Order: sequence, then structure tokens, then C-alpha cells
Amino acid sequence: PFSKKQLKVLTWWRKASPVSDKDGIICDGSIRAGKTIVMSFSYVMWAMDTFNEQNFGMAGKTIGALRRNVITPLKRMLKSRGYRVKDHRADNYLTITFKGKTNYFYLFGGKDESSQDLIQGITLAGMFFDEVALMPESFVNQATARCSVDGAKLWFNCNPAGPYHWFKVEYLDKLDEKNLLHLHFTMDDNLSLSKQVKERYQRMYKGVFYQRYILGLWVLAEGIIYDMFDQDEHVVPTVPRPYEKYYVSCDYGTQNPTTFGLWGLYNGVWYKVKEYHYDGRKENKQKTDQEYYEDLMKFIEDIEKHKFKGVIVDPSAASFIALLRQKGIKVIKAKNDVLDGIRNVATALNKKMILYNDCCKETFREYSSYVWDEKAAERGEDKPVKQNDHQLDADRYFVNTILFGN
Repeated sequence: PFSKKQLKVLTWWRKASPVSDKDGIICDGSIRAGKTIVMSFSYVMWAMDTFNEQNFGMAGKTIGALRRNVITPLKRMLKSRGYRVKDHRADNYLTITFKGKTNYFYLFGGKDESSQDLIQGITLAGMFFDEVALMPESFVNQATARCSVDGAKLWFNCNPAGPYHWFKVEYLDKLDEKNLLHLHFTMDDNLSLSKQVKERYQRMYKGVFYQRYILGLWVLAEGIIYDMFDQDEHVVPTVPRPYEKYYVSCDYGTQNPTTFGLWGLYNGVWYKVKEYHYDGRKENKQKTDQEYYEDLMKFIEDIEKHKFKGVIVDPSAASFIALLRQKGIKVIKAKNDVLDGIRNVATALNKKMILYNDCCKETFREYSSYVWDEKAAERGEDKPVKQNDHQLDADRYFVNTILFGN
């Protein structure tokens, strides 16, 4: 059952609509708001109805994310309303056919400055951007320039960043200058969610991430990053427990500190059992891959080897990963996306999915000093100041790699 706002997304482009003159539409706001599915479905509906034998673009942060977030569920919905879809998996495009009409839908990723160059020779009757605020402005300009065919429209879907972000200042604050519609969504616009489910999603977020992902507000990131960390709630005594499973998580440094964290599952909660912290700068003696391999074996001497499920390491420590696999130790590549990892660590703390033994003392010193970069925020980037973060980067790899899936 669709809300009034959802129906506006489905109908704005029709001849009967007063706003069909507009060059495009922007939908922003909270998570779980039911905006992504109707936006992608209305995009296809619009394109099949208005053109034939034409090319259309669809882009996300990565192709993988676009398929997971948009394309997979869009195909299920299109099939149920009688659209026929041939997915060209290796070529990354779709052929869609409906009431004797046929159009083609090419899939893109937008990651950086190089992204604009990736395709400059295709010609398009339209462009759809999922998670536009995580894309480089350069890519969005390149792709808009390829929309040369007459009657072409631009479609934008996102959640908020901060208020100096290029998409907020150049697009949302210049609506009439670009001739765009704007609709803003919260969870009240998704009628398929009960009041009990909405409250469970609310409790995943506090502070800045609550303001962005629940209230749908473009608010500045400022000061202490993990301002929900609370020594009355998140710290427990250093005592033996009957853990069912273990991992180690690592932040590799030679000219900087290396760290390990031992993590143990027990009654549906992952515990940071203890921490390793070697500062090579302060000791006046740097360490080799071999020496860190040795220290890691000492660090895990006392655990049942059948319960130890491997080391989580960043791909940039490729030499270290090679030595570990040579010695028979399992290795898991860290999902290292910074802003996502930070958001998920905060959610883990908010729901007490993780807890810390009181021996993790360097980790706690970092929790009270890790801050957002104020200068970057005023330029529209959300970035941590890269200091006092060697335990916390490893904790982030653990949370983002093991506790969070899709």
C-alpha cells in the first residue's frame, strides 16, 4: 500500500500532472522510507512509456551496491506487473520489454575523479543516481552531459550528509534554478511498517546519525565521533567466560603503531577480551612482518584452535597477509569503508552488540579523543582527524566485516 508521497513519485511525469514540465526529481530523507523502490520503478515506467530503442543510465556508489539496493528488488517488482527483463550480468546492462516496446538500461559505479572518464561515449535519454551524495561531483557532471536526447529527465535518490555538501548547496538549495521537484521522506511515508518496527529502527541511532538517518536532516558533523560511548554501559570486568567463537582484528603499522584485538562471542554479544598495542616510534625500534607474526601467536596461545576463526586485516598489508597464509592462518579481508564503519560501530554500541573488558585501556583513551575534522566539514566532507585511532580502526574492521552483512 503506497502513501500519498510515494504516489506523487509514481505520477509527477504524466501528461495530467501540473509538474510534468520539470527537468527532474530529487527524493531525500531517512532510511526505510520506501522511496528507493518507487523511484526506480517510476523511472522504468516513465522510460518505457516515453521512448523506444533508447539507452538509459543507472548509477550507484558501486555497481555491486546498485544491484543489491535497487536492481534485484526492482526486477522482482517489474516481473509482477508484466514487464519482461533480460539481465546481461557480465555486460552490466538490462534489456526491458513492455507492450511491444524495448529499451536498454546500463549500470554504472561512481567512486572518484576517475569515474567521470569511465564512460563518455554513450548517448542517453535519462539518468538515475542512487545514493548521489556519496558520489563525486565530477561523475554527476559527466553523466548529465551525456543526456542529450530530447525529453530527457534527471532522477536523484539519497540520504543526507552535512549542509555544506555539494549536492545540498548546488541542487537542493537551487531547485528553481535547475527546474527540479523535491520530495522529502521519513518512515511515516512507508505504510508497511508498524509503530513497533519503526521504534526498533529509531533505537539504532543517536546524535548526528539519528538526525541524518531518522529525522532526514542535513546536519554538520562536529566534535567527538562516538559520543554514545559510556563507561556505565559498555565496560565489563576482565573475567573468564565460556566463549563459543573467536576472531582477531588488526590495524597494520611499521612507522606507526600496530594493534590487535581479541574478540569472543558469548550469549549473542561480542566481547573485546584484550588489546595489543606496539608503538614503534616511542620505543625507538621498528618491527618486521615476522616479529608481528610471532607476537600474534603469543597473543592467541590460550584459546581452543577449533574456535579461532581467523584474522581480519586491511588489504594494504599484503606482505603480512602472504606470510600468514604461508603459516596456515586464515585471513579475512577488511571491509574498510570509513563512514559506513563509523556509523555501524555507533549502532553496535547503541544496541550493546559489543562490550569491552576493562583491560582495553588504550581503546578507552581513544574513545574520549577521536574527533571529526571541522575544516573538512565546512567544505562538505565528513572525515575523522586521523589521530588516536589505531585501536578504533581495528574495532571498525571487526564490526563492519563480521557483524554487518548487506
